[PDB]
Amino acid sequence: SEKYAVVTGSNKGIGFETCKKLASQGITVVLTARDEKRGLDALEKLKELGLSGKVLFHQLDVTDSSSVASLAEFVKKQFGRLDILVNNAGVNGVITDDPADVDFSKIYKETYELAEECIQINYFGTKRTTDALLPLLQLSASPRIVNISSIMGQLKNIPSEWAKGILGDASNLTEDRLDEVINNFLKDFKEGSLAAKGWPPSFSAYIVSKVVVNAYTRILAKKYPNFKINCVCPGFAKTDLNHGLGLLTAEEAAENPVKLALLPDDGPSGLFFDRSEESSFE
Ligand SMILES: NC(=O)c1ccc[n+]([C@@H]2O[C@H](COP(=O)([O-])OP(=O)(O)OC[C@H]3O[C@@H](n4cnc5c(N)ncnc54)[C@H](OP(=O)(O)O)[C@@H]3O)[C@@H](O)[C@H]2O)c1
Repeated sequence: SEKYAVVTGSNKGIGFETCKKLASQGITVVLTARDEKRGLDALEKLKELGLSGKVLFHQLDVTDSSSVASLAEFVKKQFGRLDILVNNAGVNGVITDDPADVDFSKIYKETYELAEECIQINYFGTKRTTDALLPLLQLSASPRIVNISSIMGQLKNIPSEWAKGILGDASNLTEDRLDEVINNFLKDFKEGSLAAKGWPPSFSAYIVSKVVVNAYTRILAKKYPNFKINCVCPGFAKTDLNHGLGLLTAEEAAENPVKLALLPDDGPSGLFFDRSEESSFE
């Protein structure tokens, strides 16, 4: 009867709002955060809303194997299974550094270290968390995995014909092939050859991370036909990711992953959604 969810990176932003919506529907939700204080503060806010679903907190840093293992063991002990995983934790890989004359071209700085970390959080963190929780999801009557992506994850944002050839060939997609794409991107980043090798010149790591997350979503969906495993652009949302800029509120944006978490049992899998609408991987 009761259903269980984990949302990664849910002390704030879209993740927080996703926890709220799931708990409002009666789902037992584990809010997670890499920082304990931020996570406990967020839990307190959710407790104040008197939602039907129980809310719990557990620490989680998706880049830390010990942290991931501890979360998995907690879920195993508390629930014995998991029904929903939302892979929401993510970063943009940049740091901030006449009105018509105002030039913003240098305000966002990108470094190799930030690129590497962005890929580690957005992609390897999603993979690590999913791997750890998969045995528990396998015990659900209707498991769901929702990977939060971006419209910038469409293949058309990567000029490289080499990269698109691998990333777009669904029938031959493997985790090892995704590693080859990542490795080459990072090598090219470090060498200073992004333009020459057909990588996006700006928000480079973020875009690559999201294209790869979309491809990873397809791999998973094929391996686990009883699961609903979908990826979703939640929309351009006013969160700290964009330093407060956006068109949607975080609450409005969270509607989109929540719908994918709460699909009917005969619902789709292996698809990309732009907000509420099915969209192309291309
Ligand atoms: N807002 C948008 O316009 C937009 C558009 C498309 C997609 N998205 C995606 O939506 C997701 C949520 O982003 P948001 O807009 O809500 O941004 P946000 O407000 O910056 O929230 C990011 C969340 O991820 C957490 N996080 C970062 N690194 C982590 C790690 N290593 N382990 C665990 N958690 C970590 C953050 O924790 P801390 O508080 O500790 O940093 C925070 O809770 C991301 O995947 C993002 O790519 C957002």
